[PDB]
Amino acid sequence: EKTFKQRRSFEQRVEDVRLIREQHPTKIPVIIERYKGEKQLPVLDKTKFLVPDHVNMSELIKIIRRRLQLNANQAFFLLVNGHSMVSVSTPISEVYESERDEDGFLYMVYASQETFG
Repeated sequence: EKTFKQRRSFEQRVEDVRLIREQHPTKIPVIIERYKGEKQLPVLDKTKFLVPDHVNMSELIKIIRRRLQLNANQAFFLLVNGHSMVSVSTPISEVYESERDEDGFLYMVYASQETFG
């Protein structure tokens, strides 16, 4: 029930990224959490993801859909910073440039619907 930010101080998160970027300069560190209102999707067993920087959002989606092993008809969306729908053909490197957090991580929430209210 604690989020990644609630479990790891700023200082620790800065450090995770500073280091993982030194060691994997073409990989994007991503935090992927289940939406606090979500009812349909299973929980991932990890939170911190390292994604090659040339993968499109569409490809990350298809990967996480296989990590969650989903029926083809199950809806699945990634909402960058909990709220933004970025184009599925955006390379994850460009999403990282535009939407990274102050700690160096790129944050996303997954949910089974697209529009609330």
